[PDB]
Amino acid sequence: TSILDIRQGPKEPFRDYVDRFYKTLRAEQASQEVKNWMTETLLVQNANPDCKTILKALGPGATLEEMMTACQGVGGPGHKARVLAEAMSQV
Amino acid sequence: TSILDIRQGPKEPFRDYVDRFYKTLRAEQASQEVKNWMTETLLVQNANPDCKTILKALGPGATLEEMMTACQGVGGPGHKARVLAEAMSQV
Amino acid sequence: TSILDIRQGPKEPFRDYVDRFYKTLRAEQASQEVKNWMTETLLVQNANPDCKTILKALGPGATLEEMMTACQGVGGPGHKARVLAEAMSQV
Amino acid sequence: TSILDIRQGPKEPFRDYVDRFYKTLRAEQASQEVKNWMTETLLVQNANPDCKTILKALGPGATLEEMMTACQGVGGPGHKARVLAEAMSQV
Amino acid sequence: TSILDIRQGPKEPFRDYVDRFYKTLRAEQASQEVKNWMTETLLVQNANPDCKTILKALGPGATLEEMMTACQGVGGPGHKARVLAEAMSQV
Amino acid sequence: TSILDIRQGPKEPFRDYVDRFYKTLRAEQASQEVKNWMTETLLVQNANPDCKTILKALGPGATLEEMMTACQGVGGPGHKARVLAEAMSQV
Repeated sequence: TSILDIRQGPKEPFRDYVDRFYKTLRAEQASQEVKNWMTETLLVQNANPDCKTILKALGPGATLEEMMTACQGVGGPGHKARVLAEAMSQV
Repeated sequence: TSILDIRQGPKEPFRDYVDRFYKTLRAEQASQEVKNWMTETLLVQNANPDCKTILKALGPGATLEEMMTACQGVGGPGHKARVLAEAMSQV
Repeated sequence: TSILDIRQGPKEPFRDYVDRFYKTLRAEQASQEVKNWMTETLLVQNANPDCKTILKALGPGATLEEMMTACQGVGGPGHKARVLAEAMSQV
Repeated sequence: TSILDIRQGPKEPFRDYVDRFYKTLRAEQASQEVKNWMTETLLVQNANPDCKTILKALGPGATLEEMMTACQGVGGPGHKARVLAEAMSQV
Repeated sequence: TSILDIRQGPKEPFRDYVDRFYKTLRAEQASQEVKNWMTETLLVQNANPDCKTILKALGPGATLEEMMTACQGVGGPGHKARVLAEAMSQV
Repeated sequence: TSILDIRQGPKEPFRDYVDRFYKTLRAEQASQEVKNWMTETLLVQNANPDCKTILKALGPGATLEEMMTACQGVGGPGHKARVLAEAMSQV
């Protein structure tokens, strides 16, 4: 197992994904600074398209609390509904 | 494990979430008053968007019975349907 | 575990819910009469919105056979479809 | 466990349900003739609304092969789609 | 257990179904030729309506590779979508 | 078990499929060059229709990172929505 191989599943909730990411990051043999930079880069890069969209909408400077609270809607009825309606409107 | 990390999954039923929340709260090392305040704040803050919407509509002064009885519709056929129709109407 | 904490899940089939309800009710320390009254009140009170709608439509005087046979449609394709269409008609 | 309590789940496939029905029926203490009559009556009576609709369309005189082969469409994409479209047409 | 009772589930993927079919066929006491004929007849006869539709569209002379590669779309988003749209067009 | 029998499930995420593909590929008795060629041909050939569509759109010269990052949208709300809308537009 490597930190680079941690990718969020398409139907995986964000909290689970970040949990696996941090579990694995606590194991990789690397300096703390490298672990922080890893956090900032990988954590956002390896999310699925929906969560990556929301986080891209948040911009920079957001904490984990803000991100996770922003993403726990994905897959919920309201999210699926809004996304579907927006998709039908686009096409 | 910490009480602050208990967040309701997007597809998780409310009863399960409150079950984990109270199971964990009985373990966190803190005074009884701090545990009650934790209940009031976290329990509502850490729910997913749908349940948070319904509970915000209930307002304050509601008991666990009133909240849970208010939220067990989420994910049910009627709930998903109503949410979908309202979403199509919005866009 | 207490009989008052037995609540039907949003996606839980009715037969399962009544199975848990009676399994738990056979354990609660209470007189037989109190257990019957418990049955009549809780069993209907703690169901989810869809089943509560159907049972409310049945009215009083219905047996468990009539109720369960009335509710095993919930979640089935026909049920979800009919409910969805009615929801679209409402909005 | 009793044969009268075997009911098909709303999302349960037919083959599984008949499997439970025959497994439990093989245990009930009763004469063989009573077990056959049980088969004919309960097996059709305790199915969910969709399968009961299809089997009601088949009528009497059908064997298990004809029924099961008639019902394995339930829940499949084609079934859910057709049912949904017919429901939209009704309303 | 008998080869005649192997039926594809409504939501079962084709690869799994053929896996059970061949696993069981390796157990049934019968000559190799009878097992081949069993393959040709049962394997296609006992599939669910969607897979039976696609395979019927393929016609005869197709190998297992062609069939399985033809059916792995069933249940996928694209399949369910196409089937749903065709269903709405039909009604 | 043989590498030729590794096929992506209809609802299986791509990362899982490639994980099984490489897990099995590390076991098949063959020279390394044959294993690379196996990778290039089978890995893309045995995917389901959606992933095969996206990867076919990518063309040649793409690495595993580009493919996997391209496919983790499959099954996500946005993907299913876009596919559904495009399907309704086609018909």
